[PDB]
Amino acid sequence: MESADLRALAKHLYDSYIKSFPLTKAKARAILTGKKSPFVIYDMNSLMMGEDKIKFKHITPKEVAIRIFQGCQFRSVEAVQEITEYAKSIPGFVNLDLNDQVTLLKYGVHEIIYTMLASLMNKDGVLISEGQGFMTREFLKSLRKPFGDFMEPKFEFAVKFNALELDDSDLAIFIAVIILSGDRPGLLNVKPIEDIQDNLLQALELQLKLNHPESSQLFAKLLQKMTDLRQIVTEHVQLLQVIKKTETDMSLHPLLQEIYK
Amino acid sequence: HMESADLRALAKHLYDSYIKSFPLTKAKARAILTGKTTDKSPFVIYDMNSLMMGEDKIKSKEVAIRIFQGCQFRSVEAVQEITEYAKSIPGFVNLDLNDQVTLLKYGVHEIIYTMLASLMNKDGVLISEGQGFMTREFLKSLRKPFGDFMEPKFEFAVKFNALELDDSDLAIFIAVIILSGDRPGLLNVKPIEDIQDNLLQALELQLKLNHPESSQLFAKLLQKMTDLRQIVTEHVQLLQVIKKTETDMSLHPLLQEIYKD
Ligand SMILES: O=C(O)c1ccc(-c2nn(C(=O)c3c(Cl)cccc3C(F)(F)F)c3c(Cl)cccc23)c(OCc2ccccc2)c1
Repeated sequence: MESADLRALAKHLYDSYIKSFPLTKAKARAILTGKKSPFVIYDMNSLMMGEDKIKFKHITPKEVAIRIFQGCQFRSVEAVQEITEYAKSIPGFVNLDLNDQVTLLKYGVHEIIYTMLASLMNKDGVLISEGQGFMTREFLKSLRKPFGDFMEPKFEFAVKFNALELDDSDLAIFIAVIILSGDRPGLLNVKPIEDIQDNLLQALELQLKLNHPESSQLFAKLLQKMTDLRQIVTEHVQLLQVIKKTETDMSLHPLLQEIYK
Repeated sequence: HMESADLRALAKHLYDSYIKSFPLTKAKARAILTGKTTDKSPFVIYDMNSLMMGEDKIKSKEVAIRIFQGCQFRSVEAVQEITEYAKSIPGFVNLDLNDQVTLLKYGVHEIIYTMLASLMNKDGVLISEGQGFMTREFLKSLRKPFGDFMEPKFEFAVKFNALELDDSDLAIFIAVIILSGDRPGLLNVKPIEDIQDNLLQALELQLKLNHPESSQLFAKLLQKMTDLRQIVTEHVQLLQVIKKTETDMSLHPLLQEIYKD
């Protein structure tokens, strides 16, 4: 493609990413740096006041560590719908075979959730409830049994990912590249998927050169992070399996379990 | 950032050392696999008896063990060749000694799988410096856990080989793998990443010049570094099962130290 068309595609994706995701990285950073303060959850008593005052919707029908864990599952289900609507704006995506559309979303949403979660994280905690709350890393890491070790890998990835200093216009193309992965299992027609991904990679490459001209081989370094994502997603799955087979206090209402499947 | 002419100089340096360090290149393997040559034809091992005849021609334990022990023997040789190659990568021997060890520990296996693909097609793999060829089917029919040992290698190779890299491409790709700054336990990540930036620039220009019609081959090749990380993980878990089941079987010290942690 011609440079001018790559810029058009980049601009198209940025506008749609703004409409699909309510809390952007730009806004989240304004909150985290200190540049209406968020309510801070740093221990058991401040958690209690937070749901009493802000009323986090990932709450009400239990042990605290379980309630927090399920809260992360609730938000993840919300995010899937936001990612799904974004994918529809990627040129060519809705023209793919319907089963392949479903397959790309199924295997891609986990990598995108971790990616975008880094936008809401710093080394000390994570924004919640569209940025109205902030949950400290320490409070999370101090949850009992396997739950303490659940959130820490996310922070460790986020600290390293954020060192790249990407902005929302970079991330919108990066997220698109992840969705159009031609190596997802069960794809019926790989060729148009890889054809779209080639366009997106060209647009990401030019975007990074123009937006970060002093950041040598940022393109390559960002592609290398797709290894960190694939690796952390697999660990996540293994962590769930261990919770499912050991924690008898996890059962929800059957309808809820279905929503959260 | 480097000038184009210096990047070409580095590509030629690395290709030259790759030829000096690895006796069986992809170019040689392909000439043997393609055929049409009476002087380079391999003896083919496809079952028990042809294996028995093979030892008389190419030149008391169970078959699956003898084959398995054969692969670890060749792996130790490959580690040796890979170590000699790394010493030629500009800047590598100037790094902190512990980091030199660390880069090799985590990198040798990803490189072994990469170069093993050169010796592979969908039906089998060259052995004994290309004098032999062992079919995929024969490997997959080996008993116990050994049958499933090589098939993941074959599955990766078929996709990696579709990229159609030649030895001059692979020489830079292998160098990029070795100089990974995200290896666990590295003491000085920054000097490793400066070297890799140079290597990534050299790979980018090499791929553009040697494959001008292969759009985004650079990006596609980097995404393959993801398939490598996952295949190493499977391998390590397969070994562990064998260590705890075949208590009379032993690894080479070099291999033992690599897999520790
Ligand atoms: O607003 C967002 O964009 C947002 C996106 C992701 C999470 C979040 N997901 N998450 C997972 O575990 C996870 C992941 Cl990464 C990928 C796939 C699936 C899951 C699943 F289902 F297991 F939940 C997290 C962990 Cl472990 C620690 C911190 C955050 C997360 C998020 O949390 C906000 C939050 C809400 C309530 C209480 C505390 C924090 C917000």
